Amino acid sequence: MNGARKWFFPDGYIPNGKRGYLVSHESLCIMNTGDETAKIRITFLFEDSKPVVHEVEISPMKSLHLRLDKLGIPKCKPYSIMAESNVPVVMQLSRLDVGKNHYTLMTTIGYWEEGS
Amino acid sequence: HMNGARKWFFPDGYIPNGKRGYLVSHESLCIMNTGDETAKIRITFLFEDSKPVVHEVEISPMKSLHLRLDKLGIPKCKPYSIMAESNVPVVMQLSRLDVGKNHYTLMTTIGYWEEG
Amino acid sequence: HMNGARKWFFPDGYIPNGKRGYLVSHESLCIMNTGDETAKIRITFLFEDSKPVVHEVEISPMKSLHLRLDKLGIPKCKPYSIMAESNVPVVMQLSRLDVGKNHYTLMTTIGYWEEGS
Amino acid sequence: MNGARKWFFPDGYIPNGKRGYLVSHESLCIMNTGDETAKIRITFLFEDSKPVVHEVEISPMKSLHLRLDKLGIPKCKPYSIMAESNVPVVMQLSRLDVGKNHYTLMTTIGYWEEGS
Ligand SMILES: [Cl-]
Ligand SMILES: [Cl-]
Ligand SMILES: [Mg+2]
Ligand SMILES: [Mg+2]
Ligand SMILES: [Mg+2]
Ligand SMILES: [Mg+2]
Repeated sequence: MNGARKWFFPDGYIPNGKRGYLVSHESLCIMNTGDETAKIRITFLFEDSKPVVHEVEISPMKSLHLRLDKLGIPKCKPYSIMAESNVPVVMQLSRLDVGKNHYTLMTTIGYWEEGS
Repeated sequence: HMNGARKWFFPDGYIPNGKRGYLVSHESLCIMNTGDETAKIRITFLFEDSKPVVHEVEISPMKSLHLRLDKLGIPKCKPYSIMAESNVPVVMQLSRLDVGKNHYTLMTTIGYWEEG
Repeated sequence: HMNGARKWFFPDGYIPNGKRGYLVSHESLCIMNTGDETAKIRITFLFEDSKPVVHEVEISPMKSLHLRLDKLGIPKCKPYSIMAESNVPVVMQLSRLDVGKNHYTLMTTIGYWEEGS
Repeated sequence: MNGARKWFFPDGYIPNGKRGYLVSHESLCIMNTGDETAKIRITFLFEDSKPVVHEVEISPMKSLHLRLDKLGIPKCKPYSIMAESNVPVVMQLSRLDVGKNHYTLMTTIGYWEEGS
């Protein structure tokens, strides 16, 4: 099976703090253990705005740590993620919240469905 | 057709009382609804030696909702657990921000799900 | 229809030894019972080079229980894993607070479940 | 049998910071509640490099907190993990990111498949 075709992450938020050259961010980590390249449609849902959809690809037997703070998503704006792939993959979302006086990480494997 | 589950569970609930400037410790129950109908969600809070308390919230179609649990009248520094039941499938994640004059940390997890 | 699963697993267990003020480093095995019957839970601790240690707890209907694992006689700073078995479906989450004079951090995860997906 | 034969962790990364005896690392925690020793093949996937595979064993009714920073994996290089066992097991991945001025933990149970 090598994963699932749909992944969901309800708690999305790009903090705006930084420390030196290290900036707060979220990384949507995706892995493809299959033999086919994965085309993934990433839908971002907001609290009072319409959805925004991005697209990425990940080659066979490769990892991809996608920096969500580089997609034009407004910083400090709550959102949720729905990712749909044409082939099974596995995803995990991690957040780094840093500032002059703080530095913390949090992570979770996502909720999955479709060819689990 | 639809994505998610109707029931979500989060055993580790706790609202810290620490404050850091204008920032206050809290927990955010993040919910996403990828469906076409508004989700009506009943959130039940279970305690260790007190009876349950139930709240209600709604999330519009294709929207995200980061619910601040520290704004519901739940006693601070009181362990609890959460059972959330929706009329339509949704996805949930619970995150906690514990902050104080000398600390700042985050933790999160996708919840356990049922019926979806 | 009951909610939860009868078996829960948490591979990363560890009780840190630091403290700060009123707080001490610890792990909290949080369990919830949304059913109509009391849950009798057998908690097994597995170690890397030692034999298992088993504890027992009970949780009444529609109640929460945040079990402090640092108060069970488990050696501090000794890696372990947890297998929990309940007579009725429940839901569990494990969280760790690692604190000291110069650090304070939390981590958590819903556990892996079996028999009641 | 308790557990699953395949486990996946998309967000792998070994930080390079240290603080005294403390060294940043990731611990792949595995538990075997079965009666037979588990032979586990751990595959590491990278963003622009080929996979690297390691092997470990875990005795019956034992825990194993595997230090991933002791396997020759380049530090500060994103990767993902796929672990395959001949018998059912359960896995969790935790990261300690520590330095002169920070100390933080994050963790998640992994995505699983081929499990009872
Ligand atoms: Cl975490
Ligand atoms: Cl998690
Ligand atoms: Mg922290
Ligand atoms: Mg954390
Ligand atoms: Mg910290
Ligand atoms: Mg987590």
